[PDB]
Amino acid sequence: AAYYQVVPVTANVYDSDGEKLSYISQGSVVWLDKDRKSDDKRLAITISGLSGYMKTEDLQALDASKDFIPYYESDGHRFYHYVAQNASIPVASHLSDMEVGKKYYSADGLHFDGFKLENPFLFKDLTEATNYSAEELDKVFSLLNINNSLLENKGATFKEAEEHYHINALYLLAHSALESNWGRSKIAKDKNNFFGITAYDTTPYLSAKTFDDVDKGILGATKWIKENYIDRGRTFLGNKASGMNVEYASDPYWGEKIASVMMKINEKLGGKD
Ligand SMILES: [Ca+2]
Repeated sequence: AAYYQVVPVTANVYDSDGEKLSYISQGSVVWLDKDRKSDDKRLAITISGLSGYMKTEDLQALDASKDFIPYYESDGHRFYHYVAQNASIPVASHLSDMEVGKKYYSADGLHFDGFKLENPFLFKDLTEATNYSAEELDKVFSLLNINNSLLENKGATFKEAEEHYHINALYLLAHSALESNWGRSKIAKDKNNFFGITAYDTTPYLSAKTFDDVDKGILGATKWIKENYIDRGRTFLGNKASGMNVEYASDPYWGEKIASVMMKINEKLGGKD
């Protein structure tokens, strides 16, 4: 087979020494890499920029003529990644080299056989501030028809977090938008946790961290991201090879999804970033 799917809740990706490089989610589709040796115990695979090995125990072969395989497609305006059969995200502008309605395949969403994408928000240094003001960030709720968000009118708090912790406020808004459905998830409402931060704070079990109010949620999550990611050399969203996505999420397209939201917000607010 050319394509395999991850069977368990998560599975590790290893290097040739057997060292753990990253982990990926159930249902993720990996490509067999024909330039490296596979055996019955481990397959040489690629996923989200990462070339490594996975245990055959963790994988199921797919048939591309009947099983969903992620792909990219242009509508003539934007280029979309189908991350699931019924879910696409805009990743780039249409290029003249793209045939509209043709499915394209890529292990990193950057290199295609007939064209090359810039995904600049995916690799942007997150310690550089946004050019959007608090009031501009606050406008995006109406421009994207975001209703009943706890993050409505919190632009000033995002900008405070950016001033204090030196973490891009557009990124913070986009990350919170993706992880908590714009501060509308049950975890957002119960625990003021907009960024999917888990800890062992209140229960003997792994649970969403609790923050006291919306502002302390935004500032506390930013502090946590600074201390656990930025300060430890994960300074861009990235993918399974580099950046925050290596550790932050099993979803191999977590970084791409947040970059997509940054792209959409940036377009609606006039392209300052
Ligand atoms: Ca190694």
